[PDB]
Amino acid sequence: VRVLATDLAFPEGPVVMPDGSVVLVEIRAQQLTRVWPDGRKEVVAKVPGGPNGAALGPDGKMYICNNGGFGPGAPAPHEYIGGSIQRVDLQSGEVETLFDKCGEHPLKGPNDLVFDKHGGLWFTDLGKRRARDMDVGAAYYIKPGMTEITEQVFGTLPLNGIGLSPDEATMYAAETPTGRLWAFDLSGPGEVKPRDGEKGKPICGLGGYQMFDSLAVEASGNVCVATLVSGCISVIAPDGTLVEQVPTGDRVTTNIAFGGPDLKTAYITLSGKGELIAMDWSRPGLPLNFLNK
Ligand SMILES: [Ca+2]
Ligand code: NA
Repeated sequence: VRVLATDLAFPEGPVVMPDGSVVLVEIRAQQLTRVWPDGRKEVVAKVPGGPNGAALGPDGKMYICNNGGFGPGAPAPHEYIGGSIQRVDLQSGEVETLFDKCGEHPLKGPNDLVFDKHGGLWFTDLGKRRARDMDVGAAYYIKPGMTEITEQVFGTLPLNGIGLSPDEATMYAAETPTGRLWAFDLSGPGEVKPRDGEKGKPICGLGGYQMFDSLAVEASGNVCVATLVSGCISVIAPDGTLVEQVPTGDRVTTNIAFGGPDLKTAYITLSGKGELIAMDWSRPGLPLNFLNK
């Protein structure tokens, strides 16, 4: 295990660039940061609110889930500025807001996102916590071209990690408080399959007191989910079998991304310790669209 950076203000949304650098978000610092291979930290852009997850899109620009702000805890009314999907230019540092609502519903707490091979964009909504109530979770899909958002999953508990199977016929969403990974068969890109209260299958539910954060998929189809409280990566097979749990040393392990040679290096955000770490992985990661393939 290598420590690539420290003193990160709740790092998240690691994107491992081909040049070896990592572009990630710092939710508390409200910025998009680039960790060079030597370790130098450079601020790509300030992203007010709560930049929560990142993914490289077809235009070489960085797409961002902005949760609107944390307090992490429930934000006060005046530090929450509304959720959104944003785009940051890695050359100019310019920030564009693409979407601040689905239909007429303001986006609440966009969390993480993944592109399909057609440029469609899945993202999760964790929702916001308030004083005496909380939003429900959801999963949305932005149609190819970044044209319009559709609400594909709604009414679960807060959703966090999201990914696609290698063949992209299954979408996975992690439900944070329950430690459950949900699999959604797709009839086609961006459309949950007809037939499945619940709209999917809970293929794995961890026992005890464990919660899920973000995730990354392996070329094997295994889904690697950052696991809160127990502080590990839970590797879950497509059938729901818990294959292993890889300790990381931080109760608040939040995300994982694959890079390096053969995509066999796991870049992991230890958000309790404020660190970005690199960890040799036993198997290769699934190439992400527009980033790795
Ligand atoms: Ca997350
Ligand atoms: Na990830």
